[PDB]
Amino acid sequence: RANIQQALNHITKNIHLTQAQMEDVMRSIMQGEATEAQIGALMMGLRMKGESIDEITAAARVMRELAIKIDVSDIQYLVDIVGTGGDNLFNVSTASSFVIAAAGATIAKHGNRSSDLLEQAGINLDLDMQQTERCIREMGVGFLFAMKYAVGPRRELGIRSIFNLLGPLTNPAGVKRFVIGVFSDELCRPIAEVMKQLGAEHVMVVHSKDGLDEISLASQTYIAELKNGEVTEWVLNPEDVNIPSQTLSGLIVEDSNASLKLIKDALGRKKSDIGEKAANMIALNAGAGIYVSGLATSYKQGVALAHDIIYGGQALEKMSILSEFTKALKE
Amino acid sequence: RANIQQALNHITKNIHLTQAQMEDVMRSIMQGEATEAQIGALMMGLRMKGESIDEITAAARVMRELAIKIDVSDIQYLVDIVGTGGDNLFNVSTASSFVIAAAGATIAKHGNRSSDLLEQAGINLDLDMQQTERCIREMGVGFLFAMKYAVGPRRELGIRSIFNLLGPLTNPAGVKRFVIGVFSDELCRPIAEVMKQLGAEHVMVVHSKDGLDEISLASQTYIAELKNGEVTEWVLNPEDVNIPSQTLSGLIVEDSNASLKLIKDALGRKKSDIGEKAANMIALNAGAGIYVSGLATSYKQGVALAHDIIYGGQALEKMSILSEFTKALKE
Ligand SMILES: Nc1ccccc1C(=O)O
Ligand SMILES: Nc1ccccc1C(=O)O
Repeated sequence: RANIQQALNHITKNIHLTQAQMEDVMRSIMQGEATEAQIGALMMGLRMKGESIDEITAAARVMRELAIKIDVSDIQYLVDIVGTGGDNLFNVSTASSFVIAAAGATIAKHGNRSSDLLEQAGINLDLDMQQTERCIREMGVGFLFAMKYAVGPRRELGIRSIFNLLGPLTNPAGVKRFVIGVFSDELCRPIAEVMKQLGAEHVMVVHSKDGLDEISLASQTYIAELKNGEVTEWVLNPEDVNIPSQTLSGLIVEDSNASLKLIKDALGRKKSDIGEKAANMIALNAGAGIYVSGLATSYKQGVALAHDIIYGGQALEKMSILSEFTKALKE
Repeated sequence: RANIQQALNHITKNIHLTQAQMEDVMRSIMQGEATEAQIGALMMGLRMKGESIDEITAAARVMRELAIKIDVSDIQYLVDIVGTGGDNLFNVSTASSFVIAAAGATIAKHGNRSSDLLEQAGINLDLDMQQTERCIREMGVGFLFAMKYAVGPRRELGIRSIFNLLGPLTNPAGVKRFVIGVFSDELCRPIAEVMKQLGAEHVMVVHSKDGLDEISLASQTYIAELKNGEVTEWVLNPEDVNIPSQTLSGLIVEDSNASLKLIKDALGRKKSDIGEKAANMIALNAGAGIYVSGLATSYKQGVALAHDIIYGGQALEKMSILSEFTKALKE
């Protein structure tokens, strides 16, 4: 109790916690030793101070230990595409996952139980870890879904918090290459530095000017990139990779069925006008994944390859093939 | 729920709540409609943003409505001496209360259930509102003790918060003249402005450089003063009123009995060296009360009168007389 109260005191004085201190705190929360009021206070306080690199890294190490894991790190072109949650677009990252797989890379996608969409798409998620790893290894795409004590405070507060940050940072499959979306420009560099410390090889950390935790079709996107042990920052426009920047109109959906309908349009051979808009936003994001997986040697090249897959229809077939596979696994 | 989540969102963007918004929030908390996590978040977030004048005033109005009240505002030289809690000194304000009464002013002291000390001093606090008002009216001194839903979150977080600020601001007896201690220099002016808006006549809001929510014997004290409808800020040294500034050594106590022992020394005719130190700190604080009550026309004059009472022993007799009275009331 004293440790948490002490942590809260420092935070009000804008004093960052040490790795040691954050580790103890996150352990307590995970072990159920922190009160709901204390969890709410920690989330709010850390968010307003700004979570430091050490705070986030220490929290991530604690959560990773307490996760059921697999290890598919032997696979070449292994990548995860994952966001904190931003500021109701269709499921771009899930759509991108199939493009990435169809391109010849492998995605082990860490998700938050998207889940409804896959189910709508005839993809059985009632799968254990062993069955998920089979999807990853044999189909080039699997979906990883899962602490307990944070779920209530998170829904009640409704804010973006360190627990959002920790989602991307706790892939349980041994993935080392990532496209990570975050909910502010100032979190891009820090999260890249965290991923470095957790052993990552290549990551793009992104946040668009229009407030998305992904690369936007409508605005510029701020990038922090970890590559070859170093972190750089740069800015992206769709035009930089021969894609026109368009408004997000028609890309906001009401429910899971509308999202799947738009995605199948966007990934199919005969695209509508809004389908072509969706296809282009997917190309920008799937492109980042193809690039950081190592399969393409630049972002531009990755986007090109993505574009080829999206307009050729192969990603839509990868969807269908995964559906048949999962249904086969369940029998 | 949405209102609280919206409030929390604004607070993370350092956007102050409106009076209307804070009123709804505080109502929900008071009505039990806010979750513990949400209360913890609100306390932390408001503290780190800085509670605004409107936020504090609106919160105070809501709490005042939900209080059992009396009205002793007809009494001349009516004052309350009260603090937020600061950064373990003996009970200076309780000691000061008896000096203030013995000087001919009347104190209706809002306290937080100090309580143990009075009980140790043979003062029966098992009194209803009617019996307390009798103490105030007939003895010149009574002690007012009491929401439910904040007590847990407050103890768990351990931080100073808006609920500390609200204690001084919710006297239930109709008092209009105050010495209020706060836990930082930057809260002095704001709280004075709040008290103005709540209808106060004369208040000194104080915080010492050494971190006390009272006037220190050891350091300078920052003052924000509401007088004649206007707020001014000034700084105080003990020397300004012919009292030597001494360290707080010997004034920190371990328990209630040690506090009462020191107080009776400090208020008695034959004082020890530490008793004289305590007497002087009480003179500085009781002096402020005599001044803002209207009984003295300046702070310096108030301190002089306080000093006379403290060294003459009359405050110690006021203690004994209140003790006999309360014991008589209970029979
Ligand atoms: N944003 C996430 C991404 C992946 C897994 C969990 C989360 C989460 O918010 O809890
Ligand atoms: N500081 C106070 C002063 C008077 C009454 C209550 C309080 C309180 O903190 O709740």
